[PDB]
This record gives sequence, structure tokens and C-alpha cells, in this order.
Amino acid sequence: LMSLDTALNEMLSRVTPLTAQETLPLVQCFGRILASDVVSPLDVPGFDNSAMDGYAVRLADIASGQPLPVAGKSFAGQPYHGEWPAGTCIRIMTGAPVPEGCEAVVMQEQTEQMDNGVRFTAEVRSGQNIRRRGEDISAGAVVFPAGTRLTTAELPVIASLGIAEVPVIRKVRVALFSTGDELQLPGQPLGDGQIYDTNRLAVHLMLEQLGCEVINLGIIRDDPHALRAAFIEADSQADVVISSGGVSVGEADYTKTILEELGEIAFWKLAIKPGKPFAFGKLSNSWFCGLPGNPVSATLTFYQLVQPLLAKLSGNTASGLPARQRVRTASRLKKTPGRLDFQRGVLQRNADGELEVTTTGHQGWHIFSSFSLGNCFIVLERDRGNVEVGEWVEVEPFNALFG
Amino acid sequence: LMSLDTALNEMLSRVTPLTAQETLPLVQCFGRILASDVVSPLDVPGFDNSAMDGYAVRLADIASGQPLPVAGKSFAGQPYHGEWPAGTCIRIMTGAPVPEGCEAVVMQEQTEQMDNGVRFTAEVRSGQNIRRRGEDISAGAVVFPAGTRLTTAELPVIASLGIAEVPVIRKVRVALFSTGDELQLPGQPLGDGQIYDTNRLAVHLMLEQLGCEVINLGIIRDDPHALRAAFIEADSQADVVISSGGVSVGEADYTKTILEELGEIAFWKLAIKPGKPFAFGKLSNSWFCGLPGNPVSATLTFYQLVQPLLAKLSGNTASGLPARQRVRTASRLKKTPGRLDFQRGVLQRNADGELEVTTTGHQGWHIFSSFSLGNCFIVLERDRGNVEVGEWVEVEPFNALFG
Repeated sequence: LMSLDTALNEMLSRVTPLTAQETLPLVQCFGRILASDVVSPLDVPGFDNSAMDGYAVRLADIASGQPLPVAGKSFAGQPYHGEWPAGTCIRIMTGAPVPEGCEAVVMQEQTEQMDNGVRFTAEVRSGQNIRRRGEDISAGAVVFPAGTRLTTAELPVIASLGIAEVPVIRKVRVALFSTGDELQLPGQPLGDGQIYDTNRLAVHLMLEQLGCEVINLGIIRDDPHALRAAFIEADSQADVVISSGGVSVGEADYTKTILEELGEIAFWKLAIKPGKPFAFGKLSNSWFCGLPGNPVSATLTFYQLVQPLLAKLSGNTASGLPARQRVRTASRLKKTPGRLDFQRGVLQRNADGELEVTTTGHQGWHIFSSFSLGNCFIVLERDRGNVEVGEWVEVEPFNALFG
Repeated sequence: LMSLDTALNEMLSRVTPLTAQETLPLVQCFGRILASDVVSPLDVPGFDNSAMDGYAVRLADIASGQPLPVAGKSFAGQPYHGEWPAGTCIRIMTGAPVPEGCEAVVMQEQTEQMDNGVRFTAEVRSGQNIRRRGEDISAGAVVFPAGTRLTTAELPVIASLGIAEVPVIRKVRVALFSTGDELQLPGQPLGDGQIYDTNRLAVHLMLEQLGCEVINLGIIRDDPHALRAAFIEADSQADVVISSGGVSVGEADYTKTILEELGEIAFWKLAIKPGKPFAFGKLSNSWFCGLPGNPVSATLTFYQLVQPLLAKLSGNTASGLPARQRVRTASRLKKTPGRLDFQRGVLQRNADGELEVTTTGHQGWHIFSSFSLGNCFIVLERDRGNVEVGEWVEVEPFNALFG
């Protein structure tokens, strides 16, 4: 019934980003969200300097149309600090500080040289090949705004301005547990109708990879007291508590009564596939997400719903999900109207060098192998029925959470 | 003069992957390369179970054509072991062990309630909706091959089989340093012709994200003895040693003679841009890579050369670099034949929903911002000259190192 779009915007609208902060040395900042703007302490470049290697000149002497002899020279960090006789020109090398009153720079290949003067060529427009102090970054200006996810793209710039540490928002804290007498820990023996817990592992690797501090409270026993206890501990030290399975997502039962007792939880029926149910709301001091038991529904719900909510909590201003792109199917896809279907497929180059998707295989939720064989989702529009080789289709490549 | 493909091959062909290994639990394996085939020790599923919420039935009862009182139930972890006499059925939920004698399973929508049992409106085919023990993964099979980098995609399936630990190849150990009296640490004051070291930071951040154990020796002072000792130490506990700036990449000076004294170091001139010079060879017990001084060049060289070298060394069998795709330019590209040019550009969707690249701006190596403003490389073909709006062009999206 309810649409992904609707639920996303209902979730994100209620959430307020964190703002607690700490200050760390740059080498510890990868993935972290700058808490305040970074402002440039210095000019960059720090003085007007030469774009090309060649000759520094006064627009005056260029109308002499007569060789100009080299009075002197200015290199890397050995400026020309002297008299500039009229009718002459300076040899200059890139990164080198222009000389006092220089009006332009000419690449030497645009000026045939000589053994007694420098003969120029194509008119020398003013300012040409001069990089003006603060042209790249002007001191006092805003290099990188608050809310930016720091990376190799940004951290090295910050180091270049001489800054050793920046303020970042604290890592989001998420608490995590599963429940059900059916669940068994790995290495323990599979009882009667029992299965090994996988969703909690799955939710844990993703949280850790998205940068959160995880608090894994393990498998809670099937008891209303064990369970209340677990929520009280989860809520007291996370911004977010996640049930990777077993807690209710709609079906009437005792977990559903503990959840209704401990906060405002809505139970949504999303029009997605795989999946459907998903639980969400406020507890006392945290937000609650509850996932379906199905490994495929869980993984998927977490990735399209929780992932973006953690993004926002983190202070991050960019939406933290990859962009989609339009690509040709190379496989007949089965898709039934009514539902936004996140199938998995494989994005690869054809002979022509253009991009095409193939289905992974069966898209049923009774397996996990689609996540490995795949490398993206084929996001079939809600109303679309079947698709034939060659139709167009939106594709959303997986991120680092899946390889 | 030398080509990227060439050098890359020349590097990869010399390198042997590590095989030393260590055993960790799954929750610590994200990013790790699997050391030995994971072999499934059970069938999956572990027992015939229901694909649906519904009832277990038999074809003979179904055929009578009258309601079947529910003799009992089979849940998630409560497998029904009751009597199940003729003319009855067993309410059964998804994933529940089908009962003994069960010939089929119909879902809700094919079921209409009755006061004297349950009616079955739709046809019941033999075998239907019973996931059969072992149809997904069979015991003794190989689920994931050695060499497979573990991810969210695989680590849960591994837990699904009840394994708590796997052997993985030890992280590759890399040693990092720079040298030169003009290098200043961040926060310290800028001397006369000095600069803030930034390559080293950059390389440390990328290495850490690639999952390497980094050993960061800091700035080595310009002295033949301190530099030698720094090499001898890095070589004695790293598989790879990397100069992020300051050691010769060709140019004549004391760094070069040290290199030449301590290992077999080739000094390439690559036909790429930005950059050219790169340094590579074996020291006594480790590979050594030396990057150019310039920030844009060492980054680009690290990423296109050292990254793949680290991938192979790691044990990983997928070539660890993104794929390229063919895309149209919305920007005129300045390009000179002679050199494979890795420019920086912006991949975005246009109004028709098609992907296209713009330039980020100046492709000059005097600034680093193109890495920030960008989101890919426009890998311009070596012989190509300039490119006009509308031409096809190859693009290689930035990976997680740049966001």
C-alpha cells in the first residue's frame, strides 16, 4: 500500500541530525562529517606567479615589435628581485613569482628566440598566464562546508592549508539485536526447526561499514522480560536501535505489545519487492527500525530505508545512496504491477562498449546469492509489468557494502 | 614513452600473492580475501519447508472436496509432531518444517474458511510450494572459492551454513614515508621555501581504505644514513614500501644512489597525464613504489598503478579497479596526442535521462580540487587530440577512495 517515497520522506522529515562533535587528526577522518566549515588560513597561491614557462613582459615593449633581450630570471622559489630595464623581458618558469609590474607571460613556443633578443608573435593579451594570489583559495573563504563527508578528495587539501585537525560529528551509535527460539549461534548445533542467525551479522557489517558505532546485544531470548530489558539497554546508549529479526513488524504477538508499550511505532506495509512490512518510530531516546525476518527483505529494507536515515542522522548533507542510470536490459525480466521491484542484476559492457543489464537469475527471496552474483539493482517502476530484451530500465549500482 | 597497460602488466607479472593466512570470525572479515574455499557442511535448506503462509495438505483429502479441520500447526521453531489423521490439514507458516506425509502446500488466497474446517478453492499440484531440502546448496559443495573478497553479500551466507570463522589471507603490510627538508608537518609554521606534506597523508588514507596495514614512518630528514635506515626497516616488515615524495623518480641525487644500492629499481617514464615518472622494483624482501612529488600525479599514479598492485598481492582474484563506460561529452576537451590523459570530469544525468560528462575545469596539476569536484576520470585515448561536444568518450567513475 504505502510507497517507498512516502515512507522515506516520512522518516527523514522526523529526524534531526546529530551535532555533538569531536576533533580529530586528518588521518582519522575518512568518512567523517565535518561539523563546521573549514576556512582557509592562507592565500593559495600565495602570490601572483607564472602559468607557463617562457617570458615575463610589459605590454609597452611588445609594440616595439623588436627583440626584447633577457634582463634577468625568476624560477620556482628564486624570484627576480631587481631593476627591470625598459625594452627587456624576463625568462620565467611555471610556479615562479612574476616580477614587479609584469603585465603578461608568453609561452616560449609562441615566441621564436634569437642570440640577441626575444622576438614575439601572437598578440599578448593582458594578464595572460598569470595566476593571481588567492585565485584558487582566498584566505578567509570557505573551502569545505559543514556537512561534507571527508575523503581523499578533501583531507589532502585541508592538510595543504596547514590544518592538523578538524571538528567532525560524532559517529552515530546504533544498537542491534535479533530474537527467536529458532535462532542459533554459529558453531552451536542446529536443533529441530532451527536456523543460524544471518540478518544480525548482515546488519552489523553494514553499520560498521557505514561508519557507525555498533552495539550488538546478540540474540535475545523469547521472553517479554528478556525483551524489555534489551530495549531499555539499547535505547539508553544508541541514537538508533535496530531489530534484525524476530520483533514484530505487524503480526499480533507479545513483542508487538512491548514495542507499543515503549514508544510510538508505526507498522508500514511498503509497496516494494522483495519485502513489504517494516516497523519504525520513536522510543524514549532513540529511533527504532524493525526489519522483516526474511534475509532478502531485511537486507533490502535496511539498504533503502535505514541507510538513508543514518546518513541524515550523521550530519551528512549529500544523500547517501548511489545515483541511478538508464540502461538497456539484455534479459526478459518478470515483474508484476502493483509493486516497486528491486531486482538484482549484473551491469556489464557489451561489444559496443555501452552498458547493459542481465538478470542475476531467479529473483525469489528464498535465496541470498543474488547479492553476490549481482552488482546492482534493476529498479522496476511500480506500475510496470514484464520487460523484454532491449527495453530501457533504471539501474542502481551497489555500493561498497556489497563489493 | 612507456604505456600504462605495459607498465601495469610488467608490475603485475612479477608479483606473487600472499598466502600467509589467519583465522577470524565473520564479523571482522569485511573486505578480507578468503584463503581457502568455503565448503558447505549441510544442505540448504536443511529440511523440506513451506514456501508460504497456508496449510499443509494431501491430494487425497483435497480431492474429497470438503473442509479439512486443522489438526495442528507448524511454526518457525515449532515443528508439528502430532497425529494428523485423514481428512485434516496442518496450518503452516513460511519456513516451517513441512509435516511428515505432507504432499503439498496451498497459500491463503486459495483457501476459504469454513465452520467445519477449511475449503480449498484452487487446484493443488503435486509437490507445490514445498521448498525441498537441498535445492539451493548441497552438502560438500563449494559455496565461495578461495580468492573471494568477503562482503555483505557472502558473509551472511557463510553464517547461514553455521560457520563462525574462516581463514583469510593476512592484510598486506605497506610502509610509507617521505623525505626532504622543505616538508613541514601540519600545524608547524611554514619556513621559507617550504610546503605542507600532503601526498603522505593521501596515500595513508587510501591504503587504509584498501584494507592494508599501514606503517607510516613520517618525514625522513635529508641524510643518506637516516634514509637508508628507513628503507632497511620498511623493507624488513612490509611487503610493499612506498615513497610518497622526495625519493628520486629519475632525477640524479643521493636518494637515487641509495635506491640503486638497496634494490633493483627501474625508473619509468609513462605516457600518461598528469605525470610521467614513476619508480618500481624489488628491494631485498618487498616491492617498492616511488611516486612523483606533485599531488595530482602521485594520486593518479597511486590509484592506477599501486592500487591494482595491492589488489593482486592481497590474494584477491577480481581486478580491483572500477570498470569504464562509454559516454557523451557535454564539454569540449583539450587534449594533446602523445599521452593517455586521465582528466577529471563530472558524470551526471541530463533531461533525457542519459549519462554525460562535463569537465571539472582546469586539468592542470597545480590544484587538487578537481578530485573533489569530480566524480570520474575521462580516460582520453593516447593518440586522440581534442574532443568536441557530442563525441563518445570513455569514463571511469571514482571509487570509494574519493567518495
